[PDB]
Amino acid sequence: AYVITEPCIGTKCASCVEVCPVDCIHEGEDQYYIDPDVCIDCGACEAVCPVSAIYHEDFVPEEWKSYIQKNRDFFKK
Ligand code: SF4
Ligand code: SF4
Repeated sequence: AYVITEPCIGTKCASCVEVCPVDCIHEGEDQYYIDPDVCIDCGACEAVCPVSAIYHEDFVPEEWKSYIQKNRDFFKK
């Protein structure tokens, strides 16, 4: 699954929204949060993010693997 990280934070972004096949893009008020566990491993949202920052959970660096955990955790609650 593909997940947001850090160069995405920025008080009410709107791009990775009405594109996701399975509507698994959720706000953490400031920024969107992808449920990796609902995301069907596509590549649309990244291509849409006008920064290029959404990477595979595996690919996101260990420093930022914290966000993969957070993204997981958000909805596993
Ligand atoms: S488009 Fe990019 S910057 Fe915006 S919320 Fe999504 S991932 Fe974050
Ligand atoms: S990669 Fe696709 S399925 Fe996954 S969150 Fe992004 S748009 Fe949705």
